[PDB]
Amino acid sequence: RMCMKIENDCIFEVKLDGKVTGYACLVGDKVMKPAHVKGTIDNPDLAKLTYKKSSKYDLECAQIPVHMKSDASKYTHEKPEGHYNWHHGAVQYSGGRFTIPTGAGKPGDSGRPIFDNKGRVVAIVLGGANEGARTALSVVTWTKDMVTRVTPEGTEEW
Amino acid sequence: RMCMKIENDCIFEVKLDGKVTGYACLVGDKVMKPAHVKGTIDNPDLAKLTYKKSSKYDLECAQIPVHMKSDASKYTHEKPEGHYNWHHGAVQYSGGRFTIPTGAGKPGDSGRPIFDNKGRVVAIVLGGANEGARTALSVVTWTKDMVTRVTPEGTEEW
Repeated sequence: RMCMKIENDCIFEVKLDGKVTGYACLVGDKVMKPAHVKGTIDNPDLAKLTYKKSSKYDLECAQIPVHMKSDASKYTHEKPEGHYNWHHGAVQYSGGRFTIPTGAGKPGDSGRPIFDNKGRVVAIVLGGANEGARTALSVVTWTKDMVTRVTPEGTEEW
Repeated sequence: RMCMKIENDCIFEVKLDGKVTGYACLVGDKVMKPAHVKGTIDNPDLAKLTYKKSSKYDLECAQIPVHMKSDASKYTHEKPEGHYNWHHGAVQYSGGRFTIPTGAGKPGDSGRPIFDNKGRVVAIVLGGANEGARTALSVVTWTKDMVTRVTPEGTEEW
């Protein structure tokens, strides 16, 4: 219930020719859009921004307008081992891996946050690789200072 | 009223200047749209198609995307004399003609499908001739093989 309201305020939708292709969540002061997500953001002001691209981290960012910084979601660098939250249910972070039940991620849908139990963004999801009953997630995540994209073998950009 | 399920799955709006011009319908494998109906389909998956066109039949068609074929309506070529289901009221077929109570046919509505008493699409309305209280409809229709167009004189086109 509670974290979904944070997601509903954080998320904005990327449309290609009018068709949903992914999302660009406002995190801190960054509009975190994955680079693989085709098309343009639906918000008329987020479409005005100029984005710093990255092929390595598969990520785009820009300073959000000063109007948006109240709506943008809180982040944290803290990723303790345990239980985390996501739109398609709940996530486990263990062994340094975000992991999810098989098929809970779907093509498109990229750019969803993962939240801690306080509703703070901890990662941006890029895809996942199935391993029996569980999939690991391809994820943008970050330390104190830097992004450190995680991307296991056999992953797909769902 | 059971045909309204099939009609509501078959119909897509055709939009111009921010308003409805008429309607397009999934009939068998083809999307049907009248050629006088200006604008574009609301559905991106249809609006991106390229359409084959005839000025004689006043018709534009394309094979619908394979996933949309689950929603497409069952066509039939058979037209017994009798009642037919439709959105603005019970159509009647008599003497080879489609006819309606005057007023049911409104500006636009072109592309609305007419259904037999089995829920099979049998005609694509285009316009109507004033016949007093019992207007008769200009209609695109098909035999077993090719399409054939019905157009009584004095049709107002809509």
